[PDB]
Amino acid sequence: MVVVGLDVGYGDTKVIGVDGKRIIFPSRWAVTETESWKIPVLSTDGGQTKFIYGKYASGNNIRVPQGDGRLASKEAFPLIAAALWESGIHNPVDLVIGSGTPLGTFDLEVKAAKEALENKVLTVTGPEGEVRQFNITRLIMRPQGVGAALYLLNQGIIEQQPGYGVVIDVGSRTTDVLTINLMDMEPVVELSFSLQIGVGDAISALSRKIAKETGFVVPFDLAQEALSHPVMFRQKQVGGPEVSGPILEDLANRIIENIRLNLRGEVDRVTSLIPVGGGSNLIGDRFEEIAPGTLVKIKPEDLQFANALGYRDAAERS
Repeated sequence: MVVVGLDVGYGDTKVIGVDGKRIIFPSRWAVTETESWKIPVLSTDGGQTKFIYGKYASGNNIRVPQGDGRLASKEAFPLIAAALWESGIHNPVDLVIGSGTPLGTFDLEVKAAKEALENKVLTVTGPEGEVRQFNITRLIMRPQGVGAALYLLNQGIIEQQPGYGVVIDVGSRTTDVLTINLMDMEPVVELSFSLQIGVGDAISALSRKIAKETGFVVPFDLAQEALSHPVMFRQKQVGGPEVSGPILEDLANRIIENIRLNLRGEVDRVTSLIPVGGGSNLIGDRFEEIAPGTLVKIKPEDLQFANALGYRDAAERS
């Protein structure tokens, strides 16, 4: 009855709610033993266990997903609860959730997700002891990358034709490459794959470089900032584009080389190259060299949300 799009990324969790409102928050949570409920405290078991999530999850013992689209995992469950809480959708609300997961283990993760989530009543307790209840009636799933391609098609940004779309999703830990046949919008399994490299490799490389030069061990979140602009750490300015530039080009070069090897001659069928994910803000333009003239640049208002918008579209059309 209420349809929502949900995308639980390794990095960030995105929600498409009612009337096109969007939510995004960091895929992070931490258990709290406070008796308390700006900083919401939630529980899915009536207070036996409580947690804080998003930008407030702090300290030690922060929990994060093992990867993108791991909706059946223990690490994902508090984030799913938090997503539904943040949506503000309220009543026991009957939901259809449109979501997705990487193609390589699509059938396995879809089966697990349905078992974990479908026909379950989720009861979330929050501030002031308020309870919100959600009846998950149906979970509709599409491969990561297909969500984005379907959204772009619906928006008129790409068009069905002979040839392939290649969606390159640069995340923190992995790069998910989904090749789609534009004749029917179906994935080409032989040309779709997951590279174990992402922005975190650039962040680690910049951290090592800072440490080698200054002795400082910069926190991860600060090093990520230092990719785009110089930062202060222990009363010294470190990083920024002069330093991050060559490391980011190296990341791009490795992805491009691996895509070329995997696509081989089929690159000649590529008519649209579609960089998505957080990493594409940093290096997306570089992917044009795989197939000059085919680059589709997603509006910034949409890069982090493109899959979630497609997932929601697919559930609606159910």
